[PDB]
Amino acid sequence: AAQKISEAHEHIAKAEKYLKTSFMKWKPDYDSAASEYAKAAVAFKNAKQLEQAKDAYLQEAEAHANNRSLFHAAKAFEQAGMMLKDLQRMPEAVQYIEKASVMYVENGTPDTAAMALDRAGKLMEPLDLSKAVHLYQQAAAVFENEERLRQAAELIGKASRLLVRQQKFDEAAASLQKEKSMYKEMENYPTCYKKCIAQVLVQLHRADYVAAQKCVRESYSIPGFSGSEDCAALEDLLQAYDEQDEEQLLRVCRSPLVTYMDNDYAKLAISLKVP
Repeated sequence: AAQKISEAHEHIAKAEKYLKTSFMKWKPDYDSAASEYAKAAVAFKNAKQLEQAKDAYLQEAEAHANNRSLFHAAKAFEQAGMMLKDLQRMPEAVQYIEKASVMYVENGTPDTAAMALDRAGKLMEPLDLSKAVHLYQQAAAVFENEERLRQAAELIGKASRLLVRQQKFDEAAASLQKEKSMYKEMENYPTCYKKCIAQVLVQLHRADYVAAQKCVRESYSIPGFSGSEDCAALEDLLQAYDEQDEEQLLRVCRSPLVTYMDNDYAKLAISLKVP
């Protein structure tokens, strides 16, 4: 109860004393200040004073960074963010989760940087899709740098899907081309075909039938594409759009190949009409 708020202040006081400096001790005691800020934070949190818990975690982060302790600074920034989420102020957490990720790569633990960015992306989805797409791209860049290519592609996938949901189809197209190259490099051909489905859905949605047909043409040189169901289905779709056959276009857009796509593409297929 009130016991805990009392303790939190005692801890901030001790923190401040540790940072105080003297001719006999001429460098603040950053390590001990950090411990105390951590303890203030935990106390405020238990007392349900979330905003105060968050400010204490920021002090702890500062203290750790000042003590060259990058992993622990990062951990503390993440805790401040999670206080902000818990307060229904997730937008305000972003800056701190980003600061943490910089500290995580600086430290030689880039996986952790990419997961903090992924995690934040997902929590930003209900709030601002653009920023969510941005975090996911940031996560992908990190994964790419430490050469984790499955991981980076997966994240670009998330951004592709959300750009479709946002109806930024130009961007969605660029994102899907990038995905497709990555899976092509990794030689994951079955997944390339699916990207081609999505690429065509997007282009038909822009009513850019030429671009749509170009994706299919380009994909013929991806091994195993010409003889796949995926390609058969896209050829039927294009044919139907070209001949303006509504029955066929609706049928294809509602076949399992297409409706089992990720939700954002399946929907985009649902809404497609003959020109």
